[PDB]
Amino acid sequence: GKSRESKAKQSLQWEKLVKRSPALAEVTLDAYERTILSSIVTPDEINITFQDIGGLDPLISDLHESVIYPLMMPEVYSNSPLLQAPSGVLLYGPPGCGKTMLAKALAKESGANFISIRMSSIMDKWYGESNKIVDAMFSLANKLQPCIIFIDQIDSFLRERSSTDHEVTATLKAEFMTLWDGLLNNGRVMIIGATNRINDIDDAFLRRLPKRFLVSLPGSDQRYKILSVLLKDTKLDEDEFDLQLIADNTKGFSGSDLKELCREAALDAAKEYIKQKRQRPLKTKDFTKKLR
Amino acid sequence: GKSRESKAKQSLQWEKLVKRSPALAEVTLDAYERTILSSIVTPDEINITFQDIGGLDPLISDLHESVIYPLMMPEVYSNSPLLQAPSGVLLYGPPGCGKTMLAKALAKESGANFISIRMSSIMDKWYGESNKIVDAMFSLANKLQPCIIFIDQIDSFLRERSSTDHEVTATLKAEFMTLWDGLLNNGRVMIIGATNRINDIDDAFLRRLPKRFLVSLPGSDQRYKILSVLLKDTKLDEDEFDLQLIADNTKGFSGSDLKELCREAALDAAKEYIKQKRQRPLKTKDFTKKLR
Amino acid sequence: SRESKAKQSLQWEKLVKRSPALAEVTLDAYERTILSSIVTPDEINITFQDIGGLDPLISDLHESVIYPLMMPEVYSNSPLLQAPSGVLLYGPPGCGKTMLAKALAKESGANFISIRMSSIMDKWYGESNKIVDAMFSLANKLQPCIIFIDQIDSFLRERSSTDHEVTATLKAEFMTLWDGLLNNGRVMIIGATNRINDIDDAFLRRLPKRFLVSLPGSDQRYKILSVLLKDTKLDEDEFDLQLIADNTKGFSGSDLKELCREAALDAAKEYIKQKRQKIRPLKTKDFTKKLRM
Amino acid sequence: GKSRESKAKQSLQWEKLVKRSPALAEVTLDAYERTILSSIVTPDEINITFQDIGGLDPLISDLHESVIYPLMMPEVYSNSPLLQAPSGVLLYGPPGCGKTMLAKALAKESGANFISIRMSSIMDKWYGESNKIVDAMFSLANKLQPCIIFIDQIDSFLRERSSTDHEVTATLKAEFMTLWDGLLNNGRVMIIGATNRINDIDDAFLRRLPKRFLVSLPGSDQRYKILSVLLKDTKLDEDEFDLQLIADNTKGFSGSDLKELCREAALDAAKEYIKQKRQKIRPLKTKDFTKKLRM
Amino acid sequence: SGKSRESKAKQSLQWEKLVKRSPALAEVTLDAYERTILSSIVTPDEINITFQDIGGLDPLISDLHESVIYPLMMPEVYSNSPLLQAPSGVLLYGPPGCGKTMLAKALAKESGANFISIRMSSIMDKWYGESNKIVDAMFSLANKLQPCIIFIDQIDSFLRERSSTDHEVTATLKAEFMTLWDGLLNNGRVMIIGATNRINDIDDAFLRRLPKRFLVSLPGSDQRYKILSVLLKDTKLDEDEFDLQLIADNTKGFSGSDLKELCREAALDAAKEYIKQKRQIRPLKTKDFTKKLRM
Amino acid sequence: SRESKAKQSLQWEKLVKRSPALAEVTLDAYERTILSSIVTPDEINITFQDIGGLDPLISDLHESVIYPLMMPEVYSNSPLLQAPSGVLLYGPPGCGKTMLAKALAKESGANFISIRMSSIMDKWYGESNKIVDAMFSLANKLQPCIIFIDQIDSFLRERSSTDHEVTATLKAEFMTLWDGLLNNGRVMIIGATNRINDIDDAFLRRLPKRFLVSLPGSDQRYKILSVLLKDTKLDEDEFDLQLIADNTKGFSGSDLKELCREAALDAAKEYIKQKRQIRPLKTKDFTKKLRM
Ligand SMILES: Nc1ncnc2c1ncn2[C@@H]1O[C@H](COP(=O)(O)OP(=O)(O)OP(=O)(O)O)[C@@H](O)[C@H]1O
Ligand SMILES: Nc1ncnc2c1ncn2[C@@H]1O[C@H](COP(=O)(O)OP(=O)(O)OP(=O)(O)O)[C@@H](O)[C@H]1O
Ligand SMILES: Nc1ncnc2c1ncn2[C@@H]1O[C@H](COP(=O)(O)OP(=O)(O)OP(=O)(O)O)[C@@H](O)[C@H]1O
Ligand SMILES: Nc1ncnc2c1ncn2[C@@H]1O[C@H](COP(=O)(O)OP(=O)(O)OP(=O)(O)O)[C@@H](O)[C@H]1O
Ligand SMILES: Nc1ncnc2c1ncn2[C@@H]1O[C@H](COP(=O)(O)OP(=O)(O)OP(=O)(O)O)[C@@H](O)[C@H]1O
Ligand SMILES: [Mg+2]
Ligand SMILES: [Mg+2]
Ligand SMILES: [Mg+2]
Ligand SMILES: [Mg+2]
Ligand SMILES: [Mg+2]
Repeated sequence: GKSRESKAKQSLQWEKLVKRSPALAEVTLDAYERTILSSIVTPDEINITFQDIGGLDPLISDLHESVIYPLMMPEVYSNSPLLQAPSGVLLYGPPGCGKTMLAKALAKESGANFISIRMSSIMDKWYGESNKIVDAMFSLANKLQPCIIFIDQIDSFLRERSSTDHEVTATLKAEFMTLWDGLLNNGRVMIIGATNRINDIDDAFLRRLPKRFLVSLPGSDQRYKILSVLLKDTKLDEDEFDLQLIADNTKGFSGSDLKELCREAALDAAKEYIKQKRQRPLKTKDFTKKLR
Repeated sequence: GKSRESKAKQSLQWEKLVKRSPALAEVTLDAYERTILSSIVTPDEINITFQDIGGLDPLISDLHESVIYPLMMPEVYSNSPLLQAPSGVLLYGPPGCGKTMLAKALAKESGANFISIRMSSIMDKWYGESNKIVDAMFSLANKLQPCIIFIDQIDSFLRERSSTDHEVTATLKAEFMTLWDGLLNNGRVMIIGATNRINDIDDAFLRRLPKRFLVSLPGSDQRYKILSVLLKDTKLDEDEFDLQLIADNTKGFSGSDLKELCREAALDAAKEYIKQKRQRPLKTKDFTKKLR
Repeated sequence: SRESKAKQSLQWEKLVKRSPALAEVTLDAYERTILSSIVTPDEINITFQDIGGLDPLISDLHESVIYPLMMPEVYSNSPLLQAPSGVLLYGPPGCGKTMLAKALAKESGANFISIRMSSIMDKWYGESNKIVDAMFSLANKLQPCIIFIDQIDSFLRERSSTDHEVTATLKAEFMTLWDGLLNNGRVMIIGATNRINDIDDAFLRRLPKRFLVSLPGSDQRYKILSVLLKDTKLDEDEFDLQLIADNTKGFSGSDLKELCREAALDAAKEYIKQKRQKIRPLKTKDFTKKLRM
Repeated sequence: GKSRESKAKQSLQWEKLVKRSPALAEVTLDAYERTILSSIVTPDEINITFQDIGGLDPLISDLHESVIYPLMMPEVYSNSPLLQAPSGVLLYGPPGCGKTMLAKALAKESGANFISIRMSSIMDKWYGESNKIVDAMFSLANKLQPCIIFIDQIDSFLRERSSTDHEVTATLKAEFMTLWDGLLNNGRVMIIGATNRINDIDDAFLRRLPKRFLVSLPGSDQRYKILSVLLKDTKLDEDEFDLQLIADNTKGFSGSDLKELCREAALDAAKEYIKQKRQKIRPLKTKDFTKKLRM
Repeated sequence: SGKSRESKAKQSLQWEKLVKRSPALAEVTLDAYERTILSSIVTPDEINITFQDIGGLDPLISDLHESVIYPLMMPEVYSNSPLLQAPSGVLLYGPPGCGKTMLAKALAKESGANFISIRMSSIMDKWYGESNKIVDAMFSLANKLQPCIIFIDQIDSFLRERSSTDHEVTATLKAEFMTLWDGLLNNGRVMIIGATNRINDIDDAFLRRLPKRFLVSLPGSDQRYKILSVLLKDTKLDEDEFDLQLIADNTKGFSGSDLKELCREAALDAAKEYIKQKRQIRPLKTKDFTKKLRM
Repeated sequence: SRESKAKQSLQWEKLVKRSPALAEVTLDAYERTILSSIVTPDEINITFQDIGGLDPLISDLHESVIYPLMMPEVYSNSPLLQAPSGVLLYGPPGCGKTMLAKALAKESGANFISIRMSSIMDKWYGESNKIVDAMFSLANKLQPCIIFIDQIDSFLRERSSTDHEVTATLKAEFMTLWDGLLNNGRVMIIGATNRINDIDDAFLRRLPKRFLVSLPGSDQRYKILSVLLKDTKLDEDEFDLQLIADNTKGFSGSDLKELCREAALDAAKEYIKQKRQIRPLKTKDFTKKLRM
C-alpha cells in the first residue's frame, strides 16, 4: 500500500482481524500480503446478513449446509476427507438478482475472513507485480486459515484465456490457477464469485468452481417472499395492502425490479409527508398504479 | 528473496534436501540459487501418491518406465545412449483429468528433487533479474543432478513469442529456451509442464517437451476407477451401492467434477449424522440424486 | 559468487594452455565476467560427424566460415576472401542449429563465447553496456573468436520506442562494436533463431552469411536416423531405415531423436525389467508402431 | 572526552556508578572506555517506570522472568547453567507501540547498569577509532558486570553487510560480532536493541539477539489499559467519562497516537481554563475525546 | 567539521543575539559541532514576516498558537496537567505555496522561541560519521537553548521512507535522528517542526514523531480574499473601480504564491507609466488583475 | 595503558608456564601489544567434547590441523599431510565455528592468537603495518602458533579504490607476510566467516583447507541438544530428545541453545517463584516454547 490512508486501512483491517481471533497475532505478513489485506472486509463492516436476504430459502439452506459448516467446523466434518468444503463456490444468474448481497451475507453470518478483491487492486503498473500480488493474496488466505476469497465480476477476472488477450492478464490468470489448484495444497481456502454469464468463465476456471449456486429469478412464491423481505418495516396499509396481486402482476421480474418499485412507492408518499412537515401508511394504489 | 520468512523457508528446504541426499551437503549455492531454493517441493509436502491416481494406469506405467526409471535409474539404462530421460515432459489435456495430481505423484514418489515454480517468483521488476533467476533455477537443477522443474500452467510461460510481447517476458522465454537446450548441456534435469491448450505453447518450446502425455477425459472403466479411488476409506452399502451405474451415468465428467459429485453425495448422505454431531452409509441414491 | 570466479580462472587456464600467446594477455574485470561464458572444446561432447543430413550445409559452412577464419594465410592473397563478420543459423525449430553451434565450439578451433542474456544484463546503471564492450574487447584479444548468442531473435529484436533505455543502449553498443569505426579482428558473431523476421534489420545486415537449417528431407532424415541409431543394435533383415525415414514426414531432428529414444526404450523394456530382477535388436515394427504412419 | 561537558558528564556518571556499586571504585578505565562511560544512563535520569506502561503486562512479565531476573539475580537461577540471561534482546515492532518505554523501564526499574550508546559516539572519522570505541564499550560493559548496552534503532547499526558498505562500517560490524558472540566470553552483558525493521538486521546479528520481544499494535483491551495509564493523575468525569468506547473506536492507534489524542483532548478541555488564566481544569468527557478523534 | 572565518563570524553573531535574547544562555558552553549548528539558527530580526502577514489561515494560526506555541512557551499555565505539554513535533504539510514557510517565518519571528532552521547541506558531510555528530550536537544545542524549535524545510527528503538501498550514512543519520527525537533520554522543550509537500514520502516512524499535523490546503474563496487583502496592503487601490471580491471568485485553484504573482503582475502593469516617468502612481483597479486572470 | 601492560605481563607469564623454553624469547613494544590480544587455555571454558553434531568435522580438523601442527615430524613425510597455512571455518551463522575456535584455543596446546581488528587499525600513519609485522613476528617466535582472525571476511574484503590507503598497504603487508609461511615455521592462520564470498580471492586462495560448518542435520541437532542439555535433569519417559530434534527444522546451534534456555526457564519458573519467596525437563515444556 503506497498511500498513507491505505496503510491506515491495512492497520484497521489487521486490528479487526486480530480482534476476531487471537490466533492471528503470531502470524507475520508480507508487503504484498498487507496490500491484499487492505481489501479484507470484516463482518462488522457488512450490513447485510443471511436473515436480510429472502426468497432463496433452498439456495440459502444449500449454501449453509454445504459451505458454512464444512469450512468453519472441520471437527464436525472430519469423519471423512470427502466431507471438506470445496475449492471454489460459484454464484451465477441474471443481473439484478442481488448476488452481491448474497456474498455479503455469506461473508457476515459465517464470520469467515473475507477478502473482497477487485481486478483493479490486483493489477500493478510495475512489471511482475500482479503475479506477486496474486501469490501474496493466496498466501494470505492460506495464513488466515478459515478465509474466503471473494471476487465480484468474476466473469471478467475468470474470463476464458485466448491468444489475443494481454500477456500480463494471461500470466496473472495462469498464476491464479497454479495457486488455486496446484502442487502446493491450499488450506481452507474458498474462492467465491458472482457472474452474469457462466460462458465467460474459462473451463479450467469453471473446474476450480465445483459448486454453483443458481441465483435464479424468483418463483411466484419466491417473488412473494422477496416482496415481503424488501417491504419489511415499511409503513404500509393493514387492510388495503395485498402483496399477492403485485406478485401475480410482476411476471418475469428480478429482485432489482421489485426493489425499485417499492422505492418509488415509498418516495411518492415521503414527498407528501415533507409537504405536511413544511407548514403514515401507504396503500395498494401506489403499487398497483405502477402495475398495468 | 531477502525476507526473513523466505530465508527461513529456504533453510528448511535445504535441510530437507540434505536429509534426502547426504551428497548434496557439500555443494554451494549462489544468492539467486538460494532464492529459487524456496520453490522446491519436498515429498512430505505432497499428500497424493501414485496409488491415489485412478483411471490412468496405462499412463502411470508408461510415465514410470519412460520418464521416472530412465531418470532415476541411470546405471540400469546406461547400456545404450538412447535410454536417457527425455529433456521435457508435457501433461496436456482437458481440465480435471489429473495432470496436477500426476505432478503431485511425481513430486512424492519419483525421488527426484522437485522444483514447483510459479511465474510470480520468476518475474522480477528490476532489470535483468528474471533472466538471472531462470539461470539460477537451471544451475540449481544441474547441481541437484536428479532434479525436476515443474511449471504448472506452462502454456502462459511458454506461449508463442510475438513482437507485442513484453521485453522481459520475451528475453525470459529466450533464456529459458537457451538453457533448456543449448551448447552447455544440462545434467539429469527434466522440465515437466501441465496445460490445457497445447496449441498455445510455442512450437520451439513444444519441441523441447517431446514426451507428451495426453491426459484425456476418462472412459467408463476409467471413470469407475476414479470413482473407486475417490470413495476409498469410506463407508458404502454392501448391496444397494452399484458404482457401475454411477460410472456409466457420469457422461463427460472430469476427475474434479467426479470428486465434487462424490463430496455432494457424501454431504447429503451424512447431513443427519452432522446434525447429530453438532449438538450413514453411502448408497446409489445419494450419488444419482446429485447426478443429472 | 565464488563459483563464477573459479570458473573464470579455470577457463582462463584452459585458454592459456590452448594458446601460449594468450598467457601475456591482460583482462579487465568485465572481461573476466565475459570469460565466465567461454566454452572450451572439452565441454562439448559432439563432433561434426554426429550432425547428419546437413553435409552440404556443413561443407559450405566450413569453406565459407571456418577456413577463412582459422587459416588467414590461405585467404590472405585476396581481401575479398575474408571471413564474414556475422553468421546466422535460422530455420524451423529442431533442425540442428545448436548442433552446428556445438560442432563449431568443438571442432573449428576458434575460441567460443557462448554468451547468454543473463550475463549481458545487469541491474546497475551502465553495466550492461560495459559488459558488451568487454565482451567484444575480449573477443578481439582472443583474436580468432566466435561469439554465440543462442535465441538471437531476443537480443537483436527489432528496436522500438517502447524498448527499455538500458536495452536500447545495449543494442546500440552491440551495433557500434559489431561494425563501427574500430573494426574487429577475426571475431565473428554467430547466432541461432527460430524467428529470423524478429531480428532487427540493422542486425540482420551485420549477419551477412545466413544458413537456413530447413526441415530435413527424406535422404536427410535417413542420415539423421542412421546417425542417431549408430552404435545401437539393429535387425539385419527386419529393420530397414529407409521405410522409417520415408514414413516420418515433416519430422525435425529433435522429433527423430525422440522417436529413436522411445523406440529404444520400447525395445529394451524387457532388458530393463531383467536388470530390475543384452539389449533386444531394434526392429521396423518397433519404430513404426510408435509412429503415426 | 575532548569537550568540557563530555568530561563533566563522564565524572558525574562515574560518581553515580561508584555510588550504585561500591566495588566499582577499584576499576580503572581507558580513554575510550571513559568516552563510552559518557553515555551511561542512570535510573535518576529516566522518569518512566514499568507501571507507566499499559497493555504490555504479559510482555512485561515475560520480559522480567526471562531477561531481568535471570540477569539481576544469578543465585536464584544458578542451580542450572541453562538458566543464564540471554546474550541479546530485540524489541521489534511497528513504531509507537512502546519499545523505548520498555527500554526506559529496563533502565530505571531493572537496576542493571545501562548504556544507551548512540551511533554518533560509535562512528569516528579517523582510522580504527570507531573499532576501538566498540571494543572499549564491550570491555566497559564487562567491567560493569550486570550491564545492558541499549542501542535504539539497532537495524541501522546492524544492517546487512555488503560490499557497498564503507570499510569502517564493515570493520565495525565485524568487531561487534566478534566481541558480542566470539572467542572471548562476555560477563553478564546483554545487548538490548529496539527496531521497527527487524528484516533489515543481519542474520548473523539476529542470532546474537536470541530473545525477541514483538511489541505490536495494541488491541482493544491493550488500548484501554494504555489510555487508563496515560490519563492518570488527571481530572476525569465520574459519569460522562467512559474509556471503553474511546478505546474501541481508536482502531489501529499506537501508543503514541493515543498519547497525542489524550494531549489534544486535555488541551481542548482546559482551553477555557487557559483563557481564564492568561487574563479549575474541566473534567474530561467522552465527547471531548471523540471530538478530536476521527471515529 | 568544516568551518570558515565568515562562518565563524556568523556563529559568533548568532551567539551574541542568543545571549542578548536570554541572559541565562551566556553561562553554557558549546562543542565544535554545536557551534556549527549555531550558524543555522534564525533570529526574529532576519525575518520580515509577521503572523499578521498571513491571510486565510486565521483558524489554522489560532489552532497552531493554542496547541503549539502557548504550551511550549508558558509551561507555568499548562503545568496543572502533565498532558498539557507541547507536542514533540509539528508537521506543516500541504500543496506547494499555501503558506507553510510563511507559518514557519511567523513562528520564528513572533513566537519568540530559539529557532534553528536547519538545511540539508549543514547535516550531510563526506567525512565518516560527521552527519551523526552534527545531528547529535543539533539536539544537544536545542536542549541547551531550552525553548527551541528546530525547522527542517522540505522534511520529506530528510525523513524519507527508509529502505535497504539507503546509504549507510543516510540510514545511520536518520536512525540517530529518531533516537534523539524521542528515545531513552527525554528531550526538553525542543520541538522539531517540518514543512513538506510530500507527507506520504515520510517514514511511518517519523510521522509518529510528528503528532500534531497541520494541513495548509489550497485556499478557498474567503481565504483567497484574505490573502489578496494582505498582499495588497500598503498599495493604492481604486476606491470604486476595484473589486477584490470578484477577483477572489475568479481566481479558482490558485495558491498563495500564485496570488502573489498575480498581484505582482497587476502592480507592475499599473506602475509601468510611473516607471517610464522615473526613468526619463495609478491606483490598482479590477481590470489590472483581470487582464491577467484567465477565468 | 597500565591495565594493558598488566594483561601483557599476565599473558607472558602464562605462556612461560605453558612452555619453559619460551622465556628466552625477546619482545618488542609492538610485539607486546600484539601479545595483549592472545588467548590462553584457562580463559576458554569450552572443550572439544562440548561441541556436538560435528564429530566428523572434529576428526577431520584434528587429523589435518591439530596433529600436523603439533607433530611436524610424523606428518612431514608427505607435504600434503603438513599443516596448511590457511584454514577457513566458514558456514551459516550459529553453527559452531567460533566454538571450534575456542576448542582449538583450549585443547590444542598451540599458542592461540585471537586478534581483533580494533588492535590492528591505528590512526597514526605506519603504526598498523608495524602491528601486523609484530603479529607475524610473534607468531614466528611462539613456534606452535595459530593466528585466529575472527570474521576474516571484513579484514580480507575485496580491494577497491574507495578503501583507505592504510587499509591497502595493510592488506599488501599481510599478503607479503602470509606468503612464505609454508614450510617456514609452524604458523597457520585460521579464519571464521559467515559470508565466504566477502573474502578477496587473492587472500582467499591463501586458505587452502576449508571447513564447512553447515546448518545441523536432524541427527546433528539431536547430538547438539544432548550436549547442551548435559548436567541437566531430564524426564525418564515424558522427555524424548528426538522429537525436539525433528521439530527444530533449520535450527542453528545458537537457536537450539536459546530454545533450551527458554524451555529450562519455563520449566523452572515455579521453582524460581518458590526460591524468591527443579522440575525435570520434559518434551511438553520444549514443545510449548517450540513451534511446529
Ligand atoms: N486420476 C485421478 N485419481 C483420483 N482422483 C482424481 C484423478 N484425477 C482427478 N482427480 C480428482 O479431481 C481433482 C483434479 O484436480 P487437478 O488439480 O488434477 O486438476 P488440474 O489438473 O488443476 O485441472 P486444470 O486442467 O483445470 O488445471 C483432484 O482434486 C482429485 O480429487
Ligand atoms: N542434423 C542432425 N543430425 C543429428 N542429430 C540431430 C540433427 N538435428 C537435430 N538432431 C538431434 O536433435 C536434438 C536437438 O537438436 P538441436 O538442439 O540442434 O535443436 P535446436 O536447434 O536447439 O532447436 P531450436 O531451433 O528450437 O533451438 C539433438 O540432441 C540432436 O541429437
Ligand atoms: N504501552 C504503552 N503504555 C502507555 N503509554 C504508551 C505505551 N506505548 C506508547 N505510549 C506513549 O506513547 C509515546 C511513545 O513513546 P515511545 O518511547 O513508546 O516511542 P518509541 O518506542 O521511541 O518509538 P519507535 O517505536 O519509533 O522507536 C510515549 O511517550 C508514551 O507516553
Ligand atoms: N496564507 C498566505 N497569506 C498571504 N500570502 C501568502 C500566503 N501563502 C502564500 N503566500 C505568498 O506566497 C509566497 C510563498 O509562500 P511560502 O513561501 O509559504 O510557500 P512554501 O510553503 O515555501 O512553498 P513550498 O511548499 O514550495 O515550500 C509568500 O511570499 C507569500 O507572499
Ligand atoms: N555444534 C554445536 N554443538 C553444541 N553446541 C552448539 C553448536 N553450535 C552452537 N552451539 C551453541 O550455540 C552457541 C553458538 O555460539 P557460537 O559462538 O558457536 O556461534 P558462532 O560460531 O559465533 O557463529 P557466528 O560466528 O556465525 O556468529 C554456542 O555458545 C553453543 O553453546
Ligand atoms: Mg491444473
Ligand atoms: Mg536451439
Ligand atoms: Mg524509539
Ligand atoms: Mg517551503
Ligand atoms: Mg563466531
